[PDB]
Amino acid sequence: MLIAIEGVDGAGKRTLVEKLSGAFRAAGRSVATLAFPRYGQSVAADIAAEALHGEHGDLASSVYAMATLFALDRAGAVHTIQGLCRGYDVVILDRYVASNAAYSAARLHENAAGKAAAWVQRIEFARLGLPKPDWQVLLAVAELQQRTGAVYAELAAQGWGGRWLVVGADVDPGRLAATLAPP
Ligand SMILES: CCCc1cc2[nH]c(=O)ccc2c(C)n1
Repeated sequence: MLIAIEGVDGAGKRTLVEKLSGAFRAAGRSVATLAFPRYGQSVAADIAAEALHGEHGDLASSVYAMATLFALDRAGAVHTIQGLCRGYDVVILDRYVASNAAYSAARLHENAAGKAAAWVQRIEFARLGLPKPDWQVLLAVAELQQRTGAVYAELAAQGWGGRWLVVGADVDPGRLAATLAPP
């Protein structure tokens, strides 16, 4: 069971990941968690973030270049993710492929139906073979942040990459857990 937690609010997602983990473990399930990008473990992620902040020449002049680097990080985790799914009942990912679609589309001033999102879907899911999540959970509601939120919500509405669930900060974790993996 592979669950991706998505959204624009990082502190909010983290708290959600942890409380969801606790709900599943209260039910007696084994849970592993993994956050993307894997800053500090993946040199591709690190380069991408550094570039975004002005390093590595003109790299951040291209939104695709940076999406590609985040995609390669995830590609380097395909094996780790499969191992986690064998070893554990529930694998929760704090941000995953939809994130790359939403942020990239937002930086390009595109929406969910545009070139960048479609490209992320082919590159990460078809070409690199990243496992499709069983659930993508959007934790809903800074011009960028807002644009990204909007792309996220369109992606959720279209069932991009699989089945979605949209929730607020008020969500009860045990209630969400029960919706996600009903006993
Ligand atoms: C930097 C260019 C657009 C972009 C792509 C991203 N992809 C991811 O997988 C995770 C985060 C992320 C962010 C913040 N921004």
